[PDB]
Amino acid sequence: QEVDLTNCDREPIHIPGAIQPHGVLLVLSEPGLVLTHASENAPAVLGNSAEQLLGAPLGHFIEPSVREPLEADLRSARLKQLNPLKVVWRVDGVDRFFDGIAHRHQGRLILELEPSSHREAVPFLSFFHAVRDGLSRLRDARDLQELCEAVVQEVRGLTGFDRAIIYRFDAEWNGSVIAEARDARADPYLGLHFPASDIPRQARELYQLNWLRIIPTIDYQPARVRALPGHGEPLDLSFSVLRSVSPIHLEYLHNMGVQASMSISLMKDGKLWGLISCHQVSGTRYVPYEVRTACEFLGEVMSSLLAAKEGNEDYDQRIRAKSIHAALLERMAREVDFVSGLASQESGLLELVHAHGAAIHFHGRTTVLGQAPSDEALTGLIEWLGSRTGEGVFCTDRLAREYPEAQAFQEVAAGLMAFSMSRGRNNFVLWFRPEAVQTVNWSGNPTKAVEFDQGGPRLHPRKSFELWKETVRGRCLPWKAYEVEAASELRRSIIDVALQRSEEL
Amino acid sequence: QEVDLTNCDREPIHIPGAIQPHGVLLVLSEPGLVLTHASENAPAVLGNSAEQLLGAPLGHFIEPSVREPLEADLRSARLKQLNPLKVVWRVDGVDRFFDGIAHRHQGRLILELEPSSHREAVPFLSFFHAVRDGLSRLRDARDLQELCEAVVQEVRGLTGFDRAIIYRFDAEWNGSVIAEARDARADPYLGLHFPASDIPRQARELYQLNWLRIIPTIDYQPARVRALPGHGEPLDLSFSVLRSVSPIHLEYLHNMGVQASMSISLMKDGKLWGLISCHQVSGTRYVPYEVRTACEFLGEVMSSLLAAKEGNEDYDQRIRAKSIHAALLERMAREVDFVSGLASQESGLLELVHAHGAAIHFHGRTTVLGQAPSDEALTGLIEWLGSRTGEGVFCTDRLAREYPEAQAFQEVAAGLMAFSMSRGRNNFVLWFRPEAVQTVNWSGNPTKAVEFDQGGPRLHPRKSFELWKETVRGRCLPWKAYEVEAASELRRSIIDVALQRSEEL
Ligand SMILES: */C=C/C1=C(C)C(=O)N/C1=C\c1[nH]c(Cc2[nH]c(/C=C3\NC(=O)C(C=C)=C3C)c(C)c2CCC(=O)O)c(CCC(=O)O)c1C
Ligand SMILES: */C=C/C1=C(C)C(=O)N/C1=C\c1[nH]c(Cc2[nH]c(/C=C3\NC(=O)C(C=C)=C3C)c(C)c2CCC(=O)O)c(CCC(=O)O)c1C
Repeated sequence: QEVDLTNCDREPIHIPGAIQPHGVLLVLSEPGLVLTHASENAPAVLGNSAEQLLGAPLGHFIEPSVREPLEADLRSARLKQLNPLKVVWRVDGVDRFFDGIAHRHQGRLILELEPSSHREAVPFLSFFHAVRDGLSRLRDARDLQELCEAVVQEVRGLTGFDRAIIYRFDAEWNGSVIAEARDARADPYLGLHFPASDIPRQARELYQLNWLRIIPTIDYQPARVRALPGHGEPLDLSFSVLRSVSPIHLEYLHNMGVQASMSISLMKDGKLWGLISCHQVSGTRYVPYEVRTACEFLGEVMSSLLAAKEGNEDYDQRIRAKSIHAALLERMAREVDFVSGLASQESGLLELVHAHGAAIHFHGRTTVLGQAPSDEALTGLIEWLGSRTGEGVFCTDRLAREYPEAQAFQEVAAGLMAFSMSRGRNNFVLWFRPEAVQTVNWSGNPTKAVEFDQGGPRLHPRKSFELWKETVRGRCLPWKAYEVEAASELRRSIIDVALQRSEEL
Repeated sequence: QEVDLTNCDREPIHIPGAIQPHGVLLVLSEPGLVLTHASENAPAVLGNSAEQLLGAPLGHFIEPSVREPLEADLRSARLKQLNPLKVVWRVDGVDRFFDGIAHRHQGRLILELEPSSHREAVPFLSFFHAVRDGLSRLRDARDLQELCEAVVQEVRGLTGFDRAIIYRFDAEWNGSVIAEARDARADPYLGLHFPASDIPRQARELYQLNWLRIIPTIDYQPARVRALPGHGEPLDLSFSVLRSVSPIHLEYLHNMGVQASMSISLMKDGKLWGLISCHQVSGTRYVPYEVRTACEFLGEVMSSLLAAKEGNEDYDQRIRAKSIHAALLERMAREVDFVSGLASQESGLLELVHAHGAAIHFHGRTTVLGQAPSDEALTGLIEWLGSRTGEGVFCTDRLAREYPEAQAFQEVAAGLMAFSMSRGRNNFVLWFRPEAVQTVNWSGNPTKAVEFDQGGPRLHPRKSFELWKETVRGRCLPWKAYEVEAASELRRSIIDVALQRSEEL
């Protein structure tokens, strides 16, 4: 299987067929630039019913002097750079001014107008210091905490959001507010863990594609998108600025007491690393696209810089383990029975991967070594490995997640790292580890992270986001990066001296 | 001792006591205030002569509303996130505006003032957009050829230089132009190679620490950094931006017919990996600090991607290899004599590293697969001890370097990929490659450059930079690092079946 979706992961956030009403979404034909769809809030904002617009060339509605550069651009395929377009819409004799945001996706050409007349507006002065200084600050960050610390201060500053945090995912996609800047109005979340389920899978993948979103108000009545016939196929809105969002997330922000929000994907290695996340606790926030893409730009600068600073590292040990490996290989090098010459090095063996126990099943015939008793349970643990995969270095910090019968044992208070000495898969090498107790602070009860309706099958978000002390058990400490290099390394040398043994008949 | 300094690794280019004069170098006491050094070209740039300037405190000549934030700024511990400084100079009744570039080095505070051109909204918005878009273009580079191409186009875009190239060092600290964007009317340096003696060691070392230098004109007059008595210790000007470059280099640049110069260090692994080099072939090039460090920032991001994008090189042959190797992994199952399992798909085994000969020496008996040396291949097969495998893959394109008897057969094997199968080192796979004649475009006879004055004991650069072919004998076509990879992978996979086979009989 492997994944293994829950109820939340089954929603299609991408094709709601409705948008946020504060500005208009059109799709143009190519090469006609003819309005094929138009969202029904068109009069409200533009001056025309959808009726009037469906099936006209676009140049009909544009003030004749700015017709040329706009067409010339829309037809460019260098588009995402050209944004934001200047659009002037002329009803009767009156001119309205919008920012055009255009993109092509799944064969359509979408254009979204946001009013740039009646504005929030950002004094260029501090727009200038944010992207000019901001860049310099980030680049001068000494460690991972200073980078985070700078990016939330700069973004907040440029946007005047009440709260703006850094949320960092973990290996199961649980969250964690590892940096924060705010105005004493908002309750500090620095520290709180959130469940994986707050940002479900169909979201998280969308967000790896579209690195920026903004909800200026949770209170709107979505605008349906009209078409003219032939195109009742639900239009794909993955890259719409104005796409309407899942209403249980509107309800979630409502249970969180935030009135507008905005976030930005952080990427390390083209998988979602974290989020910059911004809340207005009270009052809508209509942030102009320029200031959006300025903030978006500052996440891309952090993203492109995480690998440097989060490489504050630990390259020692690594040199230590590289030197424990040198000794062990030497022992086996020299006994004619290396299994018995490996476990004769209980220290170097235990200390290669930082384990508190270890085991060697070889031609029979278990020999245990450190502090991990099992024995009558170790037999279950072994043959369990041989069955369906366990090749190469298995590795888990919660052996009840895979082998649910380890909860019965010491648990990952004997945590596993293992592999087979050969491909025939009959001789293994194990590794066990104590428990990491660790009381963890949640935002609300995790186990009631989803509440249900009447009477109804319908999912609502939780109500309390108050702190909630959980003590997590089975999980041990993580198997760090190098610790799993030195397993395959030791695997590769167990194979060499074994190969040289038999070459010696 | 490693390096090994010819005649140029002496001249202390870091204490010339003179500056490129288009700006003013200052040295301020601390706590704040009061100047002890002043470049003599003070009055050209700034009104006042360096004798009115010497001894007085800075804020005396600064417009008053500007004077507190500035001395609050020149104290801050970390001024690198501050540059450029808003310095407003009030000579007579007029204000003149300068970029201030601040830095502390060897207990001394330096302030160099370039002239500033006042930042306006519309042109900044385009500058921001271009750093923002050139940045993603680096991120999205598939391979190193792409990553480089991006860099020089973007740097050029932002700067208006005639040429930007990417200059890569080899093992001897020689050079080669490996990517190039340029206005076409100026001569094309792509492909060229330059002797290790245009950038002597103390210059490479200096650029290892300071990553950006700009010579906006090569014909200029070095304003001397004058001072106050008691403060005559030579001025450590390494982290200066005005620091007058060493004179022989300026002859290098006139003689190269280049009028303005800019360069940026790239780092891979803390060693100096290459540069991004920039040239104005007719005209000057004064590039404001902001635009300047925004290219250095692209230089950081470039270096931080060297290793990833390069591993993705040949991302079509890698597939092939993976596929041929898949093929050999299994034809070594149908036959219990896995050796002939390789020798059947010898058309394979040879295309796996694009070798035209091979040799398998297994249990004392050897078999030969392509054009190979005489059956006294018992040569290299015995020849090795230090390096030699140990394990794993050994690899050359000058076998008659390490193992001189190969001069005999260097027309059927002047290169050699070989590894040893067992820790015993009785078993080897060997791959051969013939001598390839190979022609190497230098930039005018590289045996020169090491040139003297009259000859008086002064140093002088070359004179003709014209395409000087070298013809490199005794070598084979270089081994692609994905070929060594394929050979490494193959070796470990032969070991797994040499184990599995013996173990199970
Ligand atoms: C059954 C599913 C859901 C439950 C239960 C729930 O509580 N939310 C569910 C679905 C859901 N969430 C989102 C989008 C989303 N979620 C978050 C979560 C957080 N915001 C924060 O500030 C913090 C902690 C500091 C967390 C953990 C965010 C940021 C987002 C992005 C939207 C935004 O920034 O406003 C979706 C997708 C909505 C969409 O249309 O894209 C869904 C279905
Ligand atoms: C006797 C020593 C020298 C000889 C001979 C010579 O030719 N130069 C010598 C000394 C020297 N050079 C530099 C600075 C420098 N040199 C280069 C070389 C190149 N620029 C190019 O475009 C290419 C190829 C196309 C080459 C090979 C560079 C790039 C630099 C860096 C400065 C810059 O780019 O403008 C120094 C140090 C000068 C200083 O004062 O900082 C010295 C001592």
